[PDB]
Amino acid sequence: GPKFPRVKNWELGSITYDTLCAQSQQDGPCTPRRCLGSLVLPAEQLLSQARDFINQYYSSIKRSGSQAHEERLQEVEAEVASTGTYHLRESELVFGAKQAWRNAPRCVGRIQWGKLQVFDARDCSSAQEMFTYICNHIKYATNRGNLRSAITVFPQRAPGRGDFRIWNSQLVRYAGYRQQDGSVRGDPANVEITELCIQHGWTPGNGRFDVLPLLLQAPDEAPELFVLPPELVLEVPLEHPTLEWFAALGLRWYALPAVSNMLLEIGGLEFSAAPFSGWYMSTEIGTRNLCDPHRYNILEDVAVCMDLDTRTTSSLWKDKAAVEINLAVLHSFQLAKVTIVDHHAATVSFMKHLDNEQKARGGCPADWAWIVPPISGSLTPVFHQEMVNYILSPAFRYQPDPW
Amino acid sequence: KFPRVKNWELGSITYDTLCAQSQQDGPCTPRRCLGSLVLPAEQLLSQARDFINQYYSSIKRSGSQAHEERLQEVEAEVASTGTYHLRESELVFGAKQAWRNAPRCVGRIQWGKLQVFDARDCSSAQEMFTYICNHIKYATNRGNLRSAITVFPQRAPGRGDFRIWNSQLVRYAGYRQQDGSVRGDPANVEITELCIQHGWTPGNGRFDVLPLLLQAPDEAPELFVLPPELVLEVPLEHPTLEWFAALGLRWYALPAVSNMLLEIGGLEFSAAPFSGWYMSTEIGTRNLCDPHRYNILEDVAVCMDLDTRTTSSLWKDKAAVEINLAVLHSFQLAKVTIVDHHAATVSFMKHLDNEQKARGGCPADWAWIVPPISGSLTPVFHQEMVNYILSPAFRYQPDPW
Ligand code: HEM
Ligand code: HEM
Ligand SMILES: Cc1cc(N)nc(C[C@@H]2CNC[C@@H]2NCCNCCc2cccc(F)c2)c1
Ligand SMILES: Cc1cc(N)nc(C[C@@H]2CNC[C@@H]2NCCNCCc2cccc(F)c2)c1
Ligand SMILES: C[C@H](O)[C@H](O)[C@H]1CNc2nc(N)[nH]c(=O)c2N1
Ligand SMILES: C[C@H](O)[C@H](O)[C@H]1CNc2nc(N)[nH]c(=O)c2N1
Ligand SMILES: [Zn+2]
Repeated sequence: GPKFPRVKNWELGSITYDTLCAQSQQDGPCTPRRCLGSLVLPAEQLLSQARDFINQYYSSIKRSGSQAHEERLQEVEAEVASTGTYHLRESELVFGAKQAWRNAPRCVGRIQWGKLQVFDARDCSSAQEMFTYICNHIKYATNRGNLRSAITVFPQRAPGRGDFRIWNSQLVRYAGYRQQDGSVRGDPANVEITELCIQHGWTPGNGRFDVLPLLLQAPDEAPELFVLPPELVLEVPLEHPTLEWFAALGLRWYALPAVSNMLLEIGGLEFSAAPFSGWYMSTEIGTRNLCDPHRYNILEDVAVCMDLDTRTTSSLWKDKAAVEINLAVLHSFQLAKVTIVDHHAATVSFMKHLDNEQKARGGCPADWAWIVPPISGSLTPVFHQEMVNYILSPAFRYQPDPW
Repeated sequence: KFPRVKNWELGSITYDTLCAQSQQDGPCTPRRCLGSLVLPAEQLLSQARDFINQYYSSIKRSGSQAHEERLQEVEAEVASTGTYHLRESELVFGAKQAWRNAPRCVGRIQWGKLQVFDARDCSSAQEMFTYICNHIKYATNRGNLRSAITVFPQRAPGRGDFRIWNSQLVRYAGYRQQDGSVRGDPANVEITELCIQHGWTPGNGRFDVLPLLLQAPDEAPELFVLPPELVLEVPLEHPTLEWFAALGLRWYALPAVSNMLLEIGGLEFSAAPFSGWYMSTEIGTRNLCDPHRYNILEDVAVCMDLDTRTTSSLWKDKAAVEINLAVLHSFQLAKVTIVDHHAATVSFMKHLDNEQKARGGCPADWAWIVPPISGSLTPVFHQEMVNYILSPAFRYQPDPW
């Protein structure tokens, strides 16, 4: 075989070689001495990143080496020469946004990558206007439960000028209220953002599922607080298909997963606000959000209702309750006619995507620890699939909280 | 320099300083991570010196007379012969350290408790067999399982290796059928076929224990049947599901890995089988539910009368849990040592804390440490891990055929 990583599927016995990794222009955290694959967090410069991106764009429309390609390159360097930055054409932004999704190693939903609605909000000049754009995104994306993948792109970062930022990590989040006894009512993931919303004058609720308002920041201004109109935020009360008491627990989740604190980098340009959204894989809600010990932590409650023996690990009470909670999430979203995908169907699709990308680009960057679902890992085909992880650009990158 | 390591459930942070002790590169580079992939005198002398330094350090006698004179002996033997030999107590220390150092093992809380049988005076396949039988008897201990390793003679420059051809001491046959399907364990079709070719008369069951193919240097391997009385097995039944027992399922008590190489101070032990006890997910999830193994999920789901037509009924998940529960209940009933994945991962977290204090870190392979079901329900899911190769070490080796 070739001087490229060999990649094996242990269920099927099939082999591929990843040649796409040669295109990686950015170092990850691993070295020959030690693997750090499981850690959650990681003039001339701009111009070479820009050239690379324009080359990618022209290769994607099959015009590599043409005068249009050469003219665009010249236009970009003259823009940078005199202004220090450059700007993307509308179709370049569209291509770049889809490519950043395609390149995201942690996303199992990439079979959908070519179907992304790209809203261009590069004309936005105020917090109020960000709010309008965001409500529009939410309405389009939710589409009354027939969810449509989308991204809204606000103005890029500029030399010595402040950033557009959405302070919330998602467009929809539940409040976390720190109680006097030290415990938390609502989502403990969101204690800090809830605390900041109150400081900026939000009148807080007192429930387990209170939708947070948005803190939105335009360049060089304090952030401004905006409450989402409730009719815009689609939620799904959770019930179980056979266990009738489950509805009585008053659990719920929102329909729209919309990540809003990631930086979108395209050709050296940095879009510090570019919230994007798809639809849920059910285990995100049923396993992580509801059962993580540092989240809603409902496993014991549900096991008590199912009358399990919670005093001993070998009864597998945690496993049994987790399964029924995950089943409840699927059933309820299906009943409410809100788009959702189970972990079996999602991982099958990702395997198909792997085959697609092998043919199209000669590999696919994938982070095995994130792609493998948090329940039933080896019951899904991705557990048996070796994966190579590397950074490609355009990319979504985590960015530090602005506060 | 030193990697920051965070637990996302508790918010606690440590720094791994142990990784600086690594002398051997893994498969990753800054360009790409390959963490999910499954697979002369001076050089030997420095590995040997280092191991001896490790040894005298462990008994708190660094720089003592015994330490200086032992370094002399090693040097003299290598200068003269190009190799050397370990003393029994050194071998015992090195075997425990290789277990301690093994990144894919969730059972390492037990690392200091290991019975070491010195079999380096073995000169024939027949002798290998007696040693293996004794190991099995000792480790099994009527179901009260005890960790053990038996170390056969080291590799030598001149000649072929002592090798056990079987990947474990106890495996079930896999019989390829006219229709290309497999009866028994599909993971074992090749070794089954080798046994038949070396004169084994095969059974035709789903759980026929394989004979051993044992190899002394530069000889054809030899076939030995394990006396059935030595091989402890557990019939599988379910606490509430009566029909489960009638699936006729069983597994053997003793997990005993026999194809790995044990490397201690530059010396290589190509046959050095080791055994502990099972974590129940290995049997319940991987061996019985992998599609390329016994693949029983669908049969069981139908017995449970689940809706098999659609993934979103979570029929696979439901069936998998009940199979795992059956494994645990049946081992507990038969009074055979077993540990569930919640208990094992909780003890592994304790091991991590013990090692931080003892050594400043612990090499761990997240993809192998997190169990194949209910991953995020265990504490190890939320624990970042640093992977690297320390020596003494267990390592994979090519099949001898
Ligand atoms: C179409 C339906 C989609 C599904 C089912 C899906 C699925 C997932 C899942 C399960 C994760 C892991 C999330 C976690 O545990 O935190 C993830 C992460 C991610 N997804 Fe997708 N996704 C979808 C759409 C999208 C879209 C439209 C984008 C961007 C255009 C996207 C980009 C990403 C990125 C950048 C991550 C990593 C986020 C992080 O590091 O926190 N996904 N996705
Ligand atoms: C005492 C009870 C033990 C438990 C519960 C345990 C648990 C486990 C588990 C679950 C794995 C992953 C297995 C797989 O999926 O193939 C593993 C791997 C491993 N264990 Fe332990 N183990 C135990 C004893 C031992 C002992 C005594 C040794 C050596 C002296 C050992 C050395 C290893 C090694 C080298 C691996 C990686 C094997 C490979 O690469 O295939 N273990 N162990
Ligand atoms: C510290 C840090 C780093 C990082 N990369 N990330 C985070 C957000 C964490 C990751 N894990 C839980 C939480 N993120 C939860 C929100 N993720 C939904 C992803 C999703 C699903 C479907 C469609 C979409 F468009 C997006 C934190
Ligand atoms: C190709 C390859 C490489 C490698 N390093 N390894 C393998 C054996 C595979 C790994 N995964 C399934 C199968 N190994 C069989 C399971 N091994 C039992 C581990 C164990 C458990 C409890 C106590 C013990 F002492 C030992 C294959
Ligand atoms: C420590 C570990 O890397 C961390 O808990 C990861 C594991 N895999 C994950 N996978 C997904 N999809 N989402 C996550 O938040 C995590 N958390
Ligand atoms: C491709 C992937 O690395 C492979 O399926 C691994 C995943 N994790 C594992 N974990 C354990 N404990 N045992 C295994 O055999 C595997 N297989
Ligand atoms: Zn790595």
